[PDB]
Amino acid sequence: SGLVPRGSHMFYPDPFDVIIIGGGHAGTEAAMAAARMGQQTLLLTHNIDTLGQMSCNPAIGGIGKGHLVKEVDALGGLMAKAIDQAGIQFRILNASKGPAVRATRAQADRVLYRQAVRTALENQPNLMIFQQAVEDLIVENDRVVGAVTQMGLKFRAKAVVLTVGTFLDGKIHIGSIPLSRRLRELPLRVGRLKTGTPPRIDARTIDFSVLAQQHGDNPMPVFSFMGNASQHPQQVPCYITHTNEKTHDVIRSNLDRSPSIEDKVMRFADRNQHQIFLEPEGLTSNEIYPNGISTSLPFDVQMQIVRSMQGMENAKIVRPGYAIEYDFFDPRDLKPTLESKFIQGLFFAGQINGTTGYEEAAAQGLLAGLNAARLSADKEGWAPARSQAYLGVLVDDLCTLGTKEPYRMFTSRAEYRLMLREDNADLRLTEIGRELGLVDDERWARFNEKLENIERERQRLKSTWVTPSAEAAAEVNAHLTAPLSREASGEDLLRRPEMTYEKLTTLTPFAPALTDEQAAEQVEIQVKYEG
Amino acid sequence: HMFYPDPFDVIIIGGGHAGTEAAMAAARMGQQTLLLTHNIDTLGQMSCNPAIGGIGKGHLVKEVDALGGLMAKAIDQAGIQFRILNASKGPAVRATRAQADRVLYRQAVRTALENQPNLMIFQQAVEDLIVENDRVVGAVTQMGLKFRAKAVVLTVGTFLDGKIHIGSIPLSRRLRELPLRVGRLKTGTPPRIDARTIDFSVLAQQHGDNPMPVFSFMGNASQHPQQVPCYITHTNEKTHDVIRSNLSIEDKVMRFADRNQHQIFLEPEGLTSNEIYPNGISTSLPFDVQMQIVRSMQGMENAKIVRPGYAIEYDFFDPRDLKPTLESKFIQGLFFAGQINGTTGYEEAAAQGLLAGLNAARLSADKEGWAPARSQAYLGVLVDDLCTLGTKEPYRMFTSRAEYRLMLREDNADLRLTEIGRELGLVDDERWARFNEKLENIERERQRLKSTWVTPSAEAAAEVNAHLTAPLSREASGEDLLRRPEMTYEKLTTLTPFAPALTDEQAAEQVEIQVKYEG
Repeated sequence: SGLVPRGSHMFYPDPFDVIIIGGGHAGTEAAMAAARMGQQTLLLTHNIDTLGQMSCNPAIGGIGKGHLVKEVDALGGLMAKAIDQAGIQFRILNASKGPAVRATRAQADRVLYRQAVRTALENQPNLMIFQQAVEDLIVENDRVVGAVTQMGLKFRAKAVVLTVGTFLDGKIHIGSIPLSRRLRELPLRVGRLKTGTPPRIDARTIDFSVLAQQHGDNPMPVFSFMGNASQHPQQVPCYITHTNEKTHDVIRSNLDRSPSIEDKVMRFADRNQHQIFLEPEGLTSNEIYPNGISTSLPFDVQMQIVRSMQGMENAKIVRPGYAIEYDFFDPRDLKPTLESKFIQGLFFAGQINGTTGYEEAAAQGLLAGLNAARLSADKEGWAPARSQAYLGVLVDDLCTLGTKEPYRMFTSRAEYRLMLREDNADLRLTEIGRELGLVDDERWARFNEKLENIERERQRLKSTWVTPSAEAAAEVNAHLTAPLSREASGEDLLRRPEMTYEKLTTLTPFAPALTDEQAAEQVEIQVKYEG
Repeated sequence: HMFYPDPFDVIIIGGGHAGTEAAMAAARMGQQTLLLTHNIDTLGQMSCNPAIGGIGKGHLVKEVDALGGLMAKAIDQAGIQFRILNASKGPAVRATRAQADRVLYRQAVRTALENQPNLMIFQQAVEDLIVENDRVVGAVTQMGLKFRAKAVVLTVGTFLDGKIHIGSIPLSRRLRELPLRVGRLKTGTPPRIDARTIDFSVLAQQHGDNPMPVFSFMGNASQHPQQVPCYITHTNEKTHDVIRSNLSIEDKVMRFADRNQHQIFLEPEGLTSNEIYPNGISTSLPFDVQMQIVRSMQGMENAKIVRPGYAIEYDFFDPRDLKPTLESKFIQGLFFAGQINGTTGYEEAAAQGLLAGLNAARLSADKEGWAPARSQAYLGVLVDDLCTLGTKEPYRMFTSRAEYRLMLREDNADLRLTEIGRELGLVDDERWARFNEKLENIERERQRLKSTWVTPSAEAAAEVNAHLTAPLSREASGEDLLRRPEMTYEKLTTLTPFAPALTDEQAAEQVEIQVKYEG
């Protein structure tokens, strides 16, 4: 018979304020954002068991990236808390260089990270998670009004965040869906992205005894303003090997066979051996992610590339490497709230916009979910200012230029920032966050206790003096470049290049030190860098 | 197209429950083994409810363990409720069953595979076999990489033609061109429910036994993680109303009287999961009917679905075209185990996986296979039945036919199979050492009971005829105060004329069983 029963081809009975399509990094922050603001939120994901998935290397943070994580955290997000649970090496980069430039980086255990994300989303009041791919949007008068799933089930919403998924495209490389059509038939400008993965290596087949180790910092960094280091699981080293000329010849013999290792070899000298960090995939995994050798070269070349390297002579590949190509849409077609200029109610976040980092995606997801929730409650959207946050710089660049600011530019431009350090993201953002509905009560309480600790200690330092012949003056002068010939406050002395907060508050007139270490640090930075 | 640099003795295709035991078996026998799976992160997946064991199933798991396999050890690590069924019914019929934590179970399985000497895992989909002279000689992956082997175990994969419902590989074509007989199997999963949306306060709880059972002969209870209850709700009049109109639970209401409330067990997907598996309402049914069935039940009026129920259809593979070793009659060196043979149970798959893997490894060492006998093991029952009938024995038949089996018990799978596993290279020193120890404690204890007596004219025969059921007639050996009901081992070995009570709980538990059922 010609009977098509279309029996799941129905409206869900309950409407939402916000629907999130996709559960990558962006959809995760968007869902958690809209829901913690109290809006009824739906998270549509094709696979609940891949929530928390990292597409490339298992790490979070570094230069620029770490900044975005701190900001996501300042605004009530999840990424920093998740990596505090899943993090298996923690390092501060540029630790001797001054605050605008320092960056936190952590290796993640893939399994702990999935668990941290999944369990956080499952316990989010106002959030329903539903496992389905999206077939299409429901649009009426240039306004989104809902989403249709593959199975035919339709959901009503006032606002929709589009993230990542099957509509984008996806073509795997080694060597249809009404949503794609709908978006293509708008004046949207399509690009192509070409991500890649290295082969994953079985750890039992690597000889680590010949390779250098790299440990995390001691004491351990914490990514979240709310964490402490006792939340971290067991810590492990990464080991290091290098590309050599044999590696480069293999690559060059195979260019015929289609941030690659091959692109790096074509563009670099030979005398420049590329560093390969053998990143553990987790504590309960024998797999290694060799950071530096992504290719779309065939498996046999990959094995030759691997076996040419020190320590790797007898190594075996567990998961082959490959390249992925996806469509994205030029983000200049978005408002700075991340709303589409073509469909009202529709917000774009993450790779849909042409970005690839986890952090860049989480920052956009937070913003998009915030503004979707705001629109569902008939409020105007928030667009962070360039001067307020790296999240502001990012979104501004996307909307104006179509593209993120390169990481190469980061060091140069940090000089004219410094108010945008990782370490003050809360002082820059937790207050707006609370007005927006993004900051919960634990964070609000701790933030204000910190804000008061800094004020109180600054005031104490401005009003505590040593006179140059006080009984305590010889103790003080011993820690000076030159003995005082005049009265100095705690703040006068702390502005001295040779003085630290920790040394100051060890001295009789200025003891005791603040026990709130985050406050202490911020007291020191404000004093030194007021100049 | 490219050849892999190193050749294998054995290739296992598919990492389901069959592939898992097949890979562990060949590899622990010392053969170089490849496991090809489409996804390493789904190793240890459970396609239906999150449980292991039960009637027949638990017998099979105990046999897997006796032969040095993984399934019993994995559920000991991941099991969040343990119960003995038919505990009051005598040993042939007693079965261990455990609810499983899905995440803990996958970890236990991936982790054991990743640390198995002689095994390489490789994430790729298979494209085809390599056949020369009606002999398998290797396999081709979808990216074009070719592996060489003397024996291949086929299990599960894209070649099986899986089509999902809510209301073409060269390997497919090759197998069809053989005179192999093809069937379609439809399996079903219920909707998965959000535990935050269910009122558990109005529902009865089911807890596991105390002390806790252990699946592995090599295990202890302190290996188990945190234990939790399942909750019971019930199908009702409103429920049968709903399945009526819109016409698994739908083929079980319209095949037995509506004067019956079906118990629905709310099974936890794990300790770190808010999802609930409602055992008893699987469906090919559409989502609308899924919501009405769910919401129509005590506890569940406000319940929300996280993952919709669906059905999948698969091809198998009439196993009447297999030898009792699980070798294909049409391609030499090719073994079939698990869902390819039309079985859906995890335990049935593991059992067949172990056999297919041992026989593929044997073939690769130019040795003869082992085809287990009906009277040896439930594994032999299952294979006999697949080979002869093309289907396993229906579970409703388990209980009658046990009368004719009696030596096939959970508790004695090691007695029946560990020496055989040893000889085949499947049993390790640690297990072999303990097995012989236990075997010895059983020997001495039945010796030191055929030769420890009591006469009516004896001092402690007054404390002995006191706890006894009938009046103490003539004289007796120690093998007699247990060979009669009411009188148990724990009771008997406290009474002073017999009071070195045996230190080995397992061997003691086996002395009781051995005497009390000898006649």
